[PDB]
Amino acid sequence: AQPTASTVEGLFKPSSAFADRTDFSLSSILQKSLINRESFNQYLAMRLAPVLRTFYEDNYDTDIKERLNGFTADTDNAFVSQEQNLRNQFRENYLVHLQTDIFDNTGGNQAAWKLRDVNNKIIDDFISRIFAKNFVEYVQDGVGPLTKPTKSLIENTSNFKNIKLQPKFVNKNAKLKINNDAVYAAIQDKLLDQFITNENPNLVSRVVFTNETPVDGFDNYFNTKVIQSPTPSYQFQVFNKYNQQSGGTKGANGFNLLASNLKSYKNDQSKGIDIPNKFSSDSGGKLLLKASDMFDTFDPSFSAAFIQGYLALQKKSKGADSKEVDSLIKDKSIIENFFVDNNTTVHKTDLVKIFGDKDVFAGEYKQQISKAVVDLIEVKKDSSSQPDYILSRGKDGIHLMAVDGGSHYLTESGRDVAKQKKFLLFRALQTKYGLVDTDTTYDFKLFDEVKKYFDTNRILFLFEALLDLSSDTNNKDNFLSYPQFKKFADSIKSIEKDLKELVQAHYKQAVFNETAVAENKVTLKLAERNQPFIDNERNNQIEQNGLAAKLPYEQDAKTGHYNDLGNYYKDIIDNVDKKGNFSEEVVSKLKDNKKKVEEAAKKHVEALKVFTIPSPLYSQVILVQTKLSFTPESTSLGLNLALNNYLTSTELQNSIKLSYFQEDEAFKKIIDITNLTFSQQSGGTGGTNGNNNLTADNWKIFKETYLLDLFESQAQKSIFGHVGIEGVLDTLYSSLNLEERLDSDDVIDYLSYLYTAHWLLKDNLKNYKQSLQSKLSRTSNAFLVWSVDSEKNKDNNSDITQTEVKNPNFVFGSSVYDRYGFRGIVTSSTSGSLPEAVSRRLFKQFVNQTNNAYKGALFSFGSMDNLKNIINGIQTQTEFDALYNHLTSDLNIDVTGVDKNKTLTEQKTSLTSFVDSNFKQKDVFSRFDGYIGDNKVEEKNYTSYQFLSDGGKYHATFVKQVNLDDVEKIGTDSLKQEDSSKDKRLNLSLEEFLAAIALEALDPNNQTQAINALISGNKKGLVKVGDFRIFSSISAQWVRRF
Repeated sequence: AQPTASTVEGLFKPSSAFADRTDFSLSSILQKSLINRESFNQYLAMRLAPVLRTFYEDNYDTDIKERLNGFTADTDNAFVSQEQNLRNQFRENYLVHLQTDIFDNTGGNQAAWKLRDVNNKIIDDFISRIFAKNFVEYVQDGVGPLTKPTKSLIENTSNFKNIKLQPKFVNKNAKLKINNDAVYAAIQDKLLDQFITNENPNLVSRVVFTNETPVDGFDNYFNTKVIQSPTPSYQFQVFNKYNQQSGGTKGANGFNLLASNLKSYKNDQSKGIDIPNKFSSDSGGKLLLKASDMFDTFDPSFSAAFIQGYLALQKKSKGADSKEVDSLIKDKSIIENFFVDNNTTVHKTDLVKIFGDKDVFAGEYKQQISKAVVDLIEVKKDSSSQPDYILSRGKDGIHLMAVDGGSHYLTESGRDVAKQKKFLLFRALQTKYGLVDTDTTYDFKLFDEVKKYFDTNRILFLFEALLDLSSDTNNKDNFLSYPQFKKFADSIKSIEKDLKELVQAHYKQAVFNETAVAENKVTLKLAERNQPFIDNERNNQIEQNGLAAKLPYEQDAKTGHYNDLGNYYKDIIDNVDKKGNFSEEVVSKLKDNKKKVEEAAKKHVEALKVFTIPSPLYSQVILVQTKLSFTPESTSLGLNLALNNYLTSTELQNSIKLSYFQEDEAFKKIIDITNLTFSQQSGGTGGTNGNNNLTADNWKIFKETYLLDLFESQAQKSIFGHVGIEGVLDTLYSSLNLEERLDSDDVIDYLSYLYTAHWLLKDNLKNYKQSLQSKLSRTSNAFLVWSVDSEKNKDNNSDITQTEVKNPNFVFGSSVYDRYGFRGIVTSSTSGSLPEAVSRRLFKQFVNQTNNAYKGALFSFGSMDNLKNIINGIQTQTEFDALYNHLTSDLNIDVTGVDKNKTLTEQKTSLTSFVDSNFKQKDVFSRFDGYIGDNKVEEKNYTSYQFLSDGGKYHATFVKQVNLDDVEKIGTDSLKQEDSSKDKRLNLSLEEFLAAIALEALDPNNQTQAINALISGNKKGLVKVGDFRIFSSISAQWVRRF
């Protein structure tokens, strides 16, 4: 089957270089690919599974020996099937697509496919068999591990040292068929420790008393006249009071059976805390609150309360009240514990002051709630002791939680990961032999949890575990010293000097990435939980809150981060740092490790001596190769796979777009693209001369406008802190880690906006003039509007349009507890951002029926003869219809003698005659620069301005008039700092003009035009690409084939 010539001519032609820039060379593209997490893991698979091939090779078991032969046979059969189906599908040109859509993604060779699928099969099998057995044991000396250790033997802190995750019949000095378990128990105890290290997986024994529908009746608690038809939930939380007659063990009865003897559920020998299942409404028991999905799989009020207990052990918990076990309110309902004293810290929801002079509660709630209200309190055995039990109410009722072993492996110095691993191994041993108490059930499988967390990094984590295994030369009891695994442990030894410098950094940064991702969920989900209690206050439904209480956790005004809740993850990044506020520490140690990955990847690619192999027949990729590696073929294919992932990735596309910015010398004079810092600092480097004459602060306002446009699109706007907005904006900017991520969408969009802002600023605003001309019109007034919403209407003459509206629409939380308004040049056709009230007052009700009220109405024409030159310019009937309606229904100018029945000539003739005979010079053509509301006044006379009124709300609006008589007048002298040149920029100041230009730059049409200018205005032309994976990845608007 000779392939047809059409596809052969039409297929991509591989070249010597991937692209034609100084950052797209082999030594740079391979380094960047090895820094890409997904690409790096695709490489590590091919550099890690050759290590695990040796274990299958020297293994005693006949089955494991035959696994390699079976994998090769299955690979041959799969190749036969692939060839058969490709032939039956493509016929004439099947070989071309066999090399194109299969081999290129695989390594570019027939044997490349077999070295991919076999090398993945063996690593998958080795991954499965690590966790195929349970090895948590209490090891006795001279008889081996006891088949069933006794309860009193293992439930001791001093006896934790004997729970070491060791196999049963493994002898170092013997060739045992099942000696391979000595491998897994060594790797598992490594992987498990990673699980103990990164996830910080504390166990919590918790009891939840679900929300109770009150048989007493909600009217007793929450009156219907204010709260109609309550439903059992957090906001209306009620439990039937404790009665001794009914023989119940849940609700207040369960809380009485529980809190009376609360001190007796901590097994002080084991330091663990075990609370009975029957005392909880659900199945009850213990849950694993690891760092990753504890704010995902469970309620935020639950996970955050567990964190509060976590730091309560470590004397780091803040904001919560403390009361002893004996002080618990068990006779009354449970909620009475939370009505804490108000007289004079602890963050208490004083609902008496919150609801003001409105009756929201009734009966016992009204009498109690005076007395503040909280959500979480700390209950402890003794006044001198530290809080071991935490009581908090969430979505599904009130939970009493206690971390078990917290006094053991969590102290003021931080988390003790060795003790934590020992304690969780003790719990896993408890579950292994059914040695738990009869009144509790262990829904706790540590091996399943470590397997599920480790399976995310199925390649990096296993490789790092092996490296740390071979990094411990002082421990002679590992499987490395077993003569059965002498060469296998040598294979792990042949990968330290080569890759470990890179893999340690990659692991230490990926774990930090996951830790930052998980700790972002803290401030994300706490805000999500607090969202309805802000919605209620927004909708004037504050009374719906009822029993809603603010959590004790403090937030950062300057950062928008929960510091104490971040300590739970700081106790992770302080552990992965030693391997080999949390916000500041992680932001420092992510860049200090990203530079380490840069260095390690560059050294690894250097030491590999990478050269480009010529591509095979019908190939469309630029493959690479190496020879300075322990297994040259697998390392070459690993680099091939890492490249196949990076070239198709959006990181390389954003790198190409980054290079297009690199080329533009005009833009690079004002920015430092790699540094993402505005250039020229502050001085005379190019200052002052034409061609975008402005400072570097003059670009900070463009950046701030971009940040505000991004902030307005945020799903939640309180995850970034609060007061004003100049701080929240830089916090949002930091949150993007743009300088740490130069090959992201978040940076190409930022730079696209920045060159949109410059492409309106260059050539003496040659494109800003065009945008304004195509936006403005002569028959419609245009304004620069500073419109603020005043919920209250009016020397006590402070301007309210220049006073910052902190927390507008309650966007930075709630106020009661814990020159602005600019819209740019807004016209009638584009008045979406303006409120309908002010937009109608400007572009449809300029001169209301209630003098200077006509000033600026026909300023859209600017001069006397201008509207005369436009009225006779009408050719058709509808053209005059629009003008007449605008002059009457919009510009409210009285018309005399006009007739609809007139012909085309007389139609315009009557209007021209009446315009001339009515305006034979009321400052109608003057420029209106002042306040518009219920009345109209100038800027100077703010003492006589009536705010616009609409639907009970008020608006304060400043408008500066803009016509085409100043759109054309912006030119070379438009960016000068001088005040006398303000007429050269729409009679604006420089800052106002640049803010308007930035708002114009946010236009998608402006950005598209400026980006096409960037690509077309390239000194070297469009970037060429020699690899198809770089051509298909990014659109032809940026890259061209050779």
